[PDB]
Amino acid sequence: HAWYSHYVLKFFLLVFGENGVFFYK
Repeated sequence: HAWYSHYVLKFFLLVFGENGVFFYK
């Protein structure tokens, strides 16, 4: 059972995604 496990994954994907999208030439 996990209802708040997607928030930590969705928020991380947004912050981790910008780290790669803002550093790939």
